[PDB]
Amino acid sequence: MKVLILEDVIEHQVRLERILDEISKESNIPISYKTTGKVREFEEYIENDEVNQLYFLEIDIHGIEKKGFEVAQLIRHYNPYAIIVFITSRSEFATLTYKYQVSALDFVDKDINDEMFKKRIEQNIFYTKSMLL
Amino acid sequence: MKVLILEDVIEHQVRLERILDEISKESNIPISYKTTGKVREFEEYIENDEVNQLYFLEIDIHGIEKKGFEVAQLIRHYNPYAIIVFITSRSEFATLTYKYQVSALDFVDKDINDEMFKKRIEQNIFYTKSMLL
Repeated sequence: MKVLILEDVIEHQVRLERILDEISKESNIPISYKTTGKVREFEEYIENDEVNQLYFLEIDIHGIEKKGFEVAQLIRHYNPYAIIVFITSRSEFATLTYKYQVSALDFVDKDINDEMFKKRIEQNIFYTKSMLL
Repeated sequence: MKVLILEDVIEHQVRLERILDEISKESNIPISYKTTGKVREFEEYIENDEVNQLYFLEIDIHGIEKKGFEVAQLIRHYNPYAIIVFITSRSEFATLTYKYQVSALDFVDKDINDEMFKKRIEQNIFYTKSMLL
């Protein structure tokens, strides 16, 4: 399965990509991820290719909070079958996902511990595989 | 466009159904709907026909709260494409929807005035509209 990540902060990118690898070995699931903090580069991966199934978006991006929400709408448009998952530290945005009419599978707080963080990343990947028939 | 409503309180049934008629005449959209307050009766429609694109679910039902979530999971299972929006008076459940791995489009609070409540339902109607191309 292919995964796209919107993250402009490296340390969270590596925390996630590291975990995506662990699940790929433990659970034995072929996972290939792409991460960028460049909104334009990320969008090229949406419009120009409808192949990805899972998306990890950070909301607050380059001084523009809710930019992830906007980019999420773009995913839902160019790929209505896309599984959108939010990874952010702005916990107060949890109830704001519905306004942008995205249908997020999950909303993960970055602040939670690594064990449970890896757990909820696992759950979103498992959900993805099952939904891949 | 066919809409499935799950609501155990009669007053809220009419309130929603009025709006569905008003949206239907005002913005000129043919909308046909079925309503019930019984889970098994509601499953009949689901576990039978999935022409239903839109599902308006209450969550607190007959003393059993979080029941709407259970029905929604069934809806999500039988129909991945299914649009699921919650209409509950329980605000605290707005963040819980993710746990049940439903991809709820919206989460509508009942306690708001009828003016904006209609605007809320509109949004979900016009979304399903655009999704039906």
